Amino acid sequence: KYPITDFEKYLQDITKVRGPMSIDTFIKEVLTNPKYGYYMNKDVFGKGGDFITAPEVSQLFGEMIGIWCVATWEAMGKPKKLQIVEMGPGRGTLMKDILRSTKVFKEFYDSISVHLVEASPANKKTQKQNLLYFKDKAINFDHKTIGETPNGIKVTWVGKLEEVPTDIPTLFLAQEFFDALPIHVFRFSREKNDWCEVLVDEDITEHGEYYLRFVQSKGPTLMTTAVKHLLPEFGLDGYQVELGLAGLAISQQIANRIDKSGGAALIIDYGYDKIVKSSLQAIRDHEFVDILDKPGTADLSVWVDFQTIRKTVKLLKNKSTAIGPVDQGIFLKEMGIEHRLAQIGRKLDSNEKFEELVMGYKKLVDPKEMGTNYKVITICDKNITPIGFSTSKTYDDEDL
Ligand SMILES: Nc1ncnc2c1ncn2[C@@H]1O[C@H](CSCC[C@H](N)C(=O)O)[C@@H](O)[C@H]1O
Repeated sequence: KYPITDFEKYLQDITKVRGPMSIDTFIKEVLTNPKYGYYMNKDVFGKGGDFITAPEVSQLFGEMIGIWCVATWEAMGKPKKLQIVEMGPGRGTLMKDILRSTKVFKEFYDSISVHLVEASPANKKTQKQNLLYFKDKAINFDHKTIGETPNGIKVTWVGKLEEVPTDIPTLFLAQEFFDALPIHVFRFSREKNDWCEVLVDEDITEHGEYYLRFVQSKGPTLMTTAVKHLLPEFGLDGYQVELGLAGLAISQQIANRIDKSGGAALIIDYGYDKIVKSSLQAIRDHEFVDILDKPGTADLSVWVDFQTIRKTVKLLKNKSTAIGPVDQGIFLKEMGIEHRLAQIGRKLDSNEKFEELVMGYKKLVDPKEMGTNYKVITICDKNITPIGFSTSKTYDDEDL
């Protein structure tokens, strides 16, 4: 029943002055608020720790993504200068594997610089410690936003995608980035015969279980109207959908960058090839808990709607398209992960470590693990056929 947290008073205050906030604003606050945000504040004080993600399972993952970067660079026409952008790099482990594994491709390696987009100073710090070669001391950690890898590759940190240079061919990597973006939640009302938005308000009822509560907008909000052409037209009463508008905006930026200067994006996450009705989850101490249970104290994740991403891109009607999704297992095998598995494994010649390597491979590709839950979609030029998407479906209805 009790008691009220510092963050729940700040969030209850927003609702008093501005009225009930969106799920989007709510998640934006819980994750990215200074000083209460789940990222930046707490669960770090070092290299995170709780980062159990695909790159952290196996160098195999990073190496396959690296082969993809090189193969895609080849299909683009071996541009002399190439940007590699990672959205939400985490510890930097994925990027570290890529830069380690792609060094042998001399021509490729000489054309690349890296741009990491990252909002958390703590994750920024971990990424830099890792990845960077420090030649002299007396580095000012935040003011100097650029550094150099031990192999001389240039890495620049930025807070938003918008700050990355434009008019240079660019690869974009987003791995467990989209599931941490804010979403809006919409619900159909027969009474209004229109969509309403689920909002977060005060809870000052008698038996108010958590201080905050899920309310519903009266009329259709700005956001409902803005996205109405992506919401199902057919609506039973109370029918409810999540939409990651933050991610759609990012998808549009990427699609347009590719349209202007060329490139390709690789978006990897757990999600569905359909609109997602309900997925927003809050985990804490290895248990699922209520989204409104001490907000800030639990990690909020979403399952990614790959379908709306794809449509949203295509709806720009320029040189970019979106191909996918395909299952992570199918993608990784199609990139040659089993060849690398046996190449790396042959070198280990320690049998207990070999089993370690295989188990991480199984986690990545086996359907009962990450193999099917995780999926891959690409944003790219219509003219340049992507690498690793031979199993992608053709969506004849959406292609006009
Ligand atoms: N709105 C936003 N803009 C930029 N970075 C963000 C963001 N929201 C979250 N992030 C960052 O994205 C990452 C999400 S966690 C995923 C980390 C890494 N990809 C891995 O596989 O382990 C974190 O580094 C977090 O700080």
